[PDB]
Amino acid sequence: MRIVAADTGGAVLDESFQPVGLIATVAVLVEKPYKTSKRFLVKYADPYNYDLSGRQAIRDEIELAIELAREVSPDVIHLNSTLGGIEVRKLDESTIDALQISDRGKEIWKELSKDLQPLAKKFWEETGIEIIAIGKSSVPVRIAEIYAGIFSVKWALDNVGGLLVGLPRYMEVEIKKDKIIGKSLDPREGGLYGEVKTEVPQGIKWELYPNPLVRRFMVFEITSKS
Amino acid sequence: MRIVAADTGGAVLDESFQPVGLIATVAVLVEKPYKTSKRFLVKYADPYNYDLSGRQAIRDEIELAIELAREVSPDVIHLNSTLGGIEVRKLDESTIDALQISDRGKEIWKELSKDLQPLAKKFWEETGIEIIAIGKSSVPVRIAEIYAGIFSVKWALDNVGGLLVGLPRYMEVEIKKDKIIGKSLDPREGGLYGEVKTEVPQGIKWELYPNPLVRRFMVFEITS
Amino acid sequence: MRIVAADTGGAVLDESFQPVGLIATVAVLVEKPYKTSKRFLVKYADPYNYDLSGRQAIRDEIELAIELAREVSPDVIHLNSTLGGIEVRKLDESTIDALQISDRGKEIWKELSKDLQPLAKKFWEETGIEIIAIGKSSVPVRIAEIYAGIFSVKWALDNVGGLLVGLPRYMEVEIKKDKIIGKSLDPREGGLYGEVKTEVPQGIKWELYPNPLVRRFMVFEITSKS
DNA sequence: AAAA
DNA sequence: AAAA
DNA sequence: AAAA
Repeated sequence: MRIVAADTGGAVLDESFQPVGLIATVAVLVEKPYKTSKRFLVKYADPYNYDLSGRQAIRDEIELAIELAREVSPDVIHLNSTLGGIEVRKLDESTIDALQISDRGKEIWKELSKDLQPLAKKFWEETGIEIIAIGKSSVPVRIAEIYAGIFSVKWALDNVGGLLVGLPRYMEVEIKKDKIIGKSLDPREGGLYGEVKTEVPQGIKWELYPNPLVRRFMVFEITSKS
Repeated sequence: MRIVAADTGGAVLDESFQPVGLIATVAVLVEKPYKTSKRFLVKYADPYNYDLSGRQAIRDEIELAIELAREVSPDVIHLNSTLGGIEVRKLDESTIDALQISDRGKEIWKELSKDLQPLAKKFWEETGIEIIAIGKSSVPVRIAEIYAGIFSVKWALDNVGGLLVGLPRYMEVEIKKDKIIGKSLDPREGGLYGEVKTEVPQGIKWELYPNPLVRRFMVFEITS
Repeated sequence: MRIVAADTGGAVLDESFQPVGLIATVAVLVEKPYKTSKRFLVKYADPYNYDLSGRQAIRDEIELAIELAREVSPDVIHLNSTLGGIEVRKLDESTIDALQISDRGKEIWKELSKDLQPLAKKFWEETGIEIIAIGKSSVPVRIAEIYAGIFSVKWALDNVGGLLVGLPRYMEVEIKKDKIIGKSLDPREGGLYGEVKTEVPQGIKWELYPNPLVRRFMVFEITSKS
């Protein structure tokens, strides 16, 4: 099967490792063997003017996903929200309460459905393609998340005297002359990876290391040789 | 310590990666250093006539484990159900209510005890060996699960014009000229593996890749 | 950031892999890149006269961390307890009930607070350093745990006709000629490790293998050649 | 629910 | 809450 | 509870 998925991830961190704002929203097309993506879109946010409790991320995710989906016509869209695979077009207050989720999760999504449910309904009317909230269960979602990490590092390289990027969960990045590679650190996932072309700037040093306050998350730090 | 454990696993999947039915029930003997098994039994189900919500799996498991136990006389039997290590022979509705599990889990075992508890009682009487529901905690149970995976692939090799097999959680298989090797993909488990001798047919291609719908589960695909 | 963390870990096991008692309490200093510690303290317990239930451990940990902290003046102390990051000086009957932890945990810490809360208060008054119950989230706590493992093996080597050591969760140890190395087995953690100097006695053999009754925990076993 |  |  |  052919799947379009999206995720928002990558954060600017302050010096005590507290998130300031998110960076990259990515939509990816994933096909067999479901390890990477060769066709994807990115939209950068402004992390210094970001509402971390604003939940603009998922609105960005579905729009980018639909934009990619219109170009490549997948079998399904995977949205990063763990609701058990329920179709977003079937999302009303009735079906939300029946979900096996937290009370906070139910109230976040009753408010979100007001824009997203009509969006998904119209896209389905147009194409027959469902938008499903599968979240943690989805491999395409994890691949989008890996790419959000890569594009965040690409963003950091392009916008740096010092920057701390908090990567999405247990992934690493590698810097090469003409590209950035991102890989899951979890071998249980079966070797998920991504790769993006970019020019790596001069006069900067970088390091990748564990976030001391959030175990299994890495930090990518850029410093100027100044 | 010498342990017999059992598990059912491996599923035939349709073209949209949905499970059709389970394949292999395996009982293993596990001994020090507790990384693999050299002595085991397999039972094949019919995945095309299987009730996934039917729980013949756990019934198959205890029977097979008992069959193996009678032959190799272990210290204990491990059953793949996470109930905190309570003896199956001591499982009645009284002790079931006290178990710290979901009510769905409670209603499942109220039904199961009716058959299994007398069996465990009878088996304990004969041998002194306990049958304990330990599940996720047991390394022998995970080694059986890995073997279930290997045997599912063997099943795939024996019945292939094209098949998709969903393996148990995060394990890989490698096919060599005369055998199938299965390994946990989780280095935290400390290097669990299994190996089965089988004849590999000619004229086939196979591939192993992530189930796109079930993260950390792999798919084994084989074509003629 | 500079962090002091502490943990109690390592157990003597009987022949059927049941824990008899714990071995090592360690405080560690962790600095960038937050993968290991080069400065640490250990206190060994008597595993054969130990009350597993319990809580002499946390008392030892906070004492040991304060002792290390006085020497190295960290930014914060992490105690191995997952309470959401609440300062131990702020632990009273009111705030303990507000914690999203089990009813068992709440009644336990109302008892612990009577000794620990004044201790953290006095230390904060003196230095401005908070002692926080962060637990599972802290990389420094995980590094302390690894060191607890290493020191537990050192203890076994120094006190061994046969010993079984149950290590902390998913870590391995390597014996070298003049030292013991400990490593996390989880690559998602980003390569956490430790190293402790010791003399390896003669006339003994060792093996590392899975604890069959506790999945993802390893056993370090020592046997005499006599 | 999501984020580091 | 912690421990193997 | 188990299965992918």
